[PDB]
Amino acid sequence: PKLYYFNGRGRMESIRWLLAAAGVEFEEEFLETREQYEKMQKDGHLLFGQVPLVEIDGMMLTQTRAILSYLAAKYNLYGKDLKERVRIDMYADGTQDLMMMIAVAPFKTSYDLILSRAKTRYFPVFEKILKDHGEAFLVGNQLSWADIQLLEAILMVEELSAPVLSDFPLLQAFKTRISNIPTIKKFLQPGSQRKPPPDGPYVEVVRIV
Amino acid sequence: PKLYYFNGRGRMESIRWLLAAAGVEFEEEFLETREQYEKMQKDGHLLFGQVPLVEIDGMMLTQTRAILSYLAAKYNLYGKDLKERVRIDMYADGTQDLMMMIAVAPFKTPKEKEESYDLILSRAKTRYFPVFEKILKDHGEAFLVGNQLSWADIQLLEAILMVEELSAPVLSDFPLLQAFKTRISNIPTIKKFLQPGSQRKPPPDGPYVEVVRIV
Repeated sequence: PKLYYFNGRGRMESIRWLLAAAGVEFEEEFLETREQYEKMQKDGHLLFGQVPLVEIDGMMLTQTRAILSYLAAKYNLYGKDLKERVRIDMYADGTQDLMMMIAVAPFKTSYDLILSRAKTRYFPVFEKILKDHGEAFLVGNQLSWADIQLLEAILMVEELSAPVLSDFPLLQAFKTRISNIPTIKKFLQPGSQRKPPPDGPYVEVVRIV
Repeated sequence: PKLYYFNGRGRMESIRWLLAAAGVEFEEEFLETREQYEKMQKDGHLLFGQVPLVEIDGMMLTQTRAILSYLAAKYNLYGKDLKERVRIDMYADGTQDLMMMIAVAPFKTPKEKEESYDLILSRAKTRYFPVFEKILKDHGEAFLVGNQLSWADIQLLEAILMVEELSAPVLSDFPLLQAFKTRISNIPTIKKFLQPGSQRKPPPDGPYVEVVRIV
């Protein structure tokens, strides 16, 4: 893999996460300023003219959720059956939603709502999905790319309001046991590919391209 | 299947299309007003509390893109290999983008409305079509991915008509795509679904906006 995107989280972060959890080493190449983008464009790399771009298996993939489902299947993180995979995809969607609210929030002049939506909407669902089947994992007793989604979502909400999650026991226990999976652990250790929350001129590298 | 959603296009339209093209008969049940939604919610049907809802194979599937990929793979419209599938999925996402610009444009106020439509046109005429034109040119072929009807073809068509309704010319400058329209509109299942007494649903008007602001 060779990921192309900014030196920030955005739309790639969930991909880095999925790679990392797969135990797959990747290289990046940051879009710093304006000219870089216009070059990739006109060298025929960016399909519909927009990043992410992820060079992998000789192909230059380019639309976000497209790439996730290639990865998540290549490296066996989508279930066995369509019924398992649809549960994954469903979960993966909600989280995906939640995060993207956060990811886009810095560009405004919402956070208190994302909190209402996490505390009241998303977490309670995941909490009883874990409760109702007890199990260590979300779908079918195996590490699925949905678990990798939920965790990333948890810490992403946690970064805005750390308490947040106490009320959800099974989830606290989830966070622990999944953070302690070799690949996830290594990806969370201080000197990592993992990227920060959006700050200042992340927002303005991105407005300048 | 039993689709739940409004009596309008929105997020379900692309699902009805995919069902239709599969040669699969479906039943609907329209969300008319406020109370109906709050009932489905608290009877434990809506996972993260939001429609679409599509009852199928004994399961109550509920998040858009999650249902499309169940359908599109059950009824063999995703490729044979991951490399085909990802070409589908990549194409599926662009169209998906284009349409959802249109689908959400009615809920704005007027300057935004025009400024968005005229842009959707720029984006269709200058970004998405020219890409799909040469994908057809370069490989000549009748179909988008691997000489078979894939759910991407079903996506491109729906997108074409959807852009066409705003500005019918639009597409002259894309020969191969015109021909694309003709041949795919003439596939038995697509043909039937386009005949005037159909499940297919109209563009957003006023009312649709209103029912949807009132649930």
